[PDB]
Amino acid sequence: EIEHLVQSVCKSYRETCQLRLEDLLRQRSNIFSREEVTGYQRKSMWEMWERCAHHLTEAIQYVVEFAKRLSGFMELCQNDQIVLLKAGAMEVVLVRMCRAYNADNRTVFFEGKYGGMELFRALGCSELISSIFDFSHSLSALHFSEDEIALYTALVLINAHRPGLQEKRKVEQLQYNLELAFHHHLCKTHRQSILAKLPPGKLRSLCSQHVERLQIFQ
Ligand SMILES: CNC(=O)[C@@H]1CCCN1C(=O)c1ccc(Cl)c(COc2cccc3c(C(F)(F)F)cc(C)nc23)c1Cl
Repeated sequence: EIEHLVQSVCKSYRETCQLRLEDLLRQRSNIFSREEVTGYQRKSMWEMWERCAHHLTEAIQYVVEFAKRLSGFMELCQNDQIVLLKAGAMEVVLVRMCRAYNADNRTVFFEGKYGGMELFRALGCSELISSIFDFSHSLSALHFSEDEIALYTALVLINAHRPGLQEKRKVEQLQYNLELAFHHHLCKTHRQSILAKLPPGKLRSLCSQHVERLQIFQ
């Protein structure tokens, strides 16, 4: 039953999102002072990367837990479970941060409060931080429901075209099932128009430039 899988994806998503959606929205009034922004900008590139690296690592463990709890995934061979997570975990982290993004004031939720891209200046990757805000702004524009983002992030993960898959049929099958679920659920709710406004490799290319940098922080 497609309906079991849908309820499973939504359950796991509800249980594995690091921050509650009510808490992010209640916190949108809480914005970093220019003093606080100065404090972050003053930090060494080493310090800012270590502290962001730490946050990213923690987030990936929530995507790992999201994958493990969503049944059909645990039935794939361990090799394929590893290939899909390493290929998609960060892309899933990126999609998720659009919930912690306020398009009203181009702010993202970060270590307790909200701030703009100028907070991350010490990373010395303004291009990349701009890519991340732009992508979050585009995604916020869809006004996803929790169910829509749960099902979308499941398809970000269950992708039969990832290189290095052993049982490429068993992944196609799960992906095809998630597609039927997602397409049916959008069509039944007249939400099918958002499929045009979804990014293409654009999740892949976004982080390519800077990602293997994280290995020397851990
Ligand atoms: C408690 N946890 C949190 O609040 C969450 C976890 C995910 C977002 N987050 C942050 O604290 C956080 C919030 C906003 C931003 Cl802009 C950032 C910094 O983001 C990144 C900086 C460097 C590299 C990043 C890269 C790449 F791929 F480049 F590593 C990729 C992604 C997607 N984000 C990068 C971070 Cl680390």
